[PDB]
Amino acid sequence: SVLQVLHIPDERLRKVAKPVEEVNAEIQRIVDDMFETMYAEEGIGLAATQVDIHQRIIVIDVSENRDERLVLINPELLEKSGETGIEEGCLSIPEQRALVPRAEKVKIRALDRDGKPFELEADGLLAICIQHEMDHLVGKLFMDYLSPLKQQRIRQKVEKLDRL
Ligand SMILES: CCCC[C@H](CN(O)C=O)C(=O)N[C@H](C(=O)N(C)C)C(C)(C)C
Ligand code: NI
Repeated sequence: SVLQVLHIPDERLRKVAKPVEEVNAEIQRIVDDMFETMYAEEGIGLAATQVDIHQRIIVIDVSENRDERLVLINPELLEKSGETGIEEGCLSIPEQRALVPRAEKVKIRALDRDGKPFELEADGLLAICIQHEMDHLVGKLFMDYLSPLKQQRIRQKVEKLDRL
């Protein structure tokens, strides 16, 4: 199923997710719906928070042909380094994009869709995305890195869209 994606300024977006207690069928369905939703929404990543599910779950596909599925359950940032930034966009902040500072490289530990633990070292688009998603899990948005002026503006643009 395709789930509804919240938009700012829904305060549900500022909630802090809990850790998945056990990777089971219920969890795997959530994972499956999140992939469907992400591809439907044309995003390269999605955090459970965005669909009103407050558990540490993230799905990713940064692939060019959109055929590389990546699931991060209960992810942990192990090491990080460098600084970088692109013009990021968010499914929760429709049509707004901005450069935000990010580590250039990251190393994380997580559980896969089968609840199997794995380690991954990433860089380029993949690392920034991973960072974007993990921030969601702690109720943080990209616009938070910006100026109040810029923040107000983004907010206004979003409310007008959602109005139409
Ligand atoms: C850095 C990863 C950005 C993740 C978001 C989705 N979302 O909000 C997840 O929480 C996304 O797919 N943005 C696109 C994007 O910014 N790219 C640079 C591909 C679009 C704005 C194109 C959808
Ligand atoms: Ni986002």
